[PDB]
Amino acid sequence: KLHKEPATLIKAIDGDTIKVMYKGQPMTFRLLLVDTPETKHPKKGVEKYGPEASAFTKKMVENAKKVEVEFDKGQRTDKYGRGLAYVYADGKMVNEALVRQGLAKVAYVYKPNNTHEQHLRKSEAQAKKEKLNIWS
Repeated sequence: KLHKEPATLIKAIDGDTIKVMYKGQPMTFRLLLVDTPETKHPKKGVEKYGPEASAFTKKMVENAKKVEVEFDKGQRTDKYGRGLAYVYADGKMVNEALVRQGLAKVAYVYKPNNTHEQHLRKSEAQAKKEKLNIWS
């Protein structure tokens, strides 16, 4: 069973990446299962809806009373030292909010870090149907 652990927001970095204090140490977290358009894309730089996805993640985490992180069943860090987690702001999953708003696509998925995959897929299908943002 996954469980939520508290974290304290330091800085929102991009639509898909936030820096937090976790267990008394600053740590970067990459949001599991979502791909946002980036403003800090390695080759490309600033993509369309990049600034909007970024502002959405920022406002959601900055205005929250409680930020929590939830690790999945598999690897907890990627090759860059980033935590891989579902992030919650006052009980609402940020990863899902992004997908629901048409500001992220569901990523290519890596077993066993796929626990909320079907939940996210359902939100993406609704955003497609409503033709939001990325899907407009």
